[PDB]
Amino acid sequence: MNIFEMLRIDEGLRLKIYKDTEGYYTIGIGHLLTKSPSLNAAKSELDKAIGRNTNGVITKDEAEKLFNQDVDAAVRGILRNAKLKPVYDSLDAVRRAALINMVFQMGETGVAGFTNSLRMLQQKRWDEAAVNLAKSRWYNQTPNRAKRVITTFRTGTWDAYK
Ligand SMILES: [Cl-]
Ligand SMILES: [Cl-]
Ligand SMILES: [Kr]
Repeated sequence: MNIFEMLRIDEGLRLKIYKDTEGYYTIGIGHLLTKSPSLNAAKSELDKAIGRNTNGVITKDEAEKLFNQDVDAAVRGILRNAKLKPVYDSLDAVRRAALINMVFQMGETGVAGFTNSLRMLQQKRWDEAAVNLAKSRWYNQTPNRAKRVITTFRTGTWDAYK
């Protein structure tokens, strides 16, 4: 298991524009296209991201490409954020993947806001962090996925994913 396979399980793969859990237009492996209610706008952002007239549909390879770029960007976002980097550098490999997953889902900003959890993770107070992390909109809106990431931080193993 690794970050890619982990996110591929949590996000799935769809080759046609779809709406995510929040109703936003997305494609591929969780690649958000736009928060706008306009499908044309979505189609527009898609063609711009792929570089061709896709008509709302992409291939597997193109989806994989976007995903790679999105994972890369997520890590880079973490390393560039002053609230995040320190946590990330303090963690072991498995838990780092958990933090990247959260960022990929909710953005750097969103994650940087879990101040209290962040501190518990940094202190290696696993059970405590897990409990504070569950007290969130994130957990109540996508509880199965959230439980998987939370168990990951709690245990430091990939058991939630096997
Ligand atoms: Cl893009
Ligand atoms: Cl879920
Ligand atoms: Kr967090």
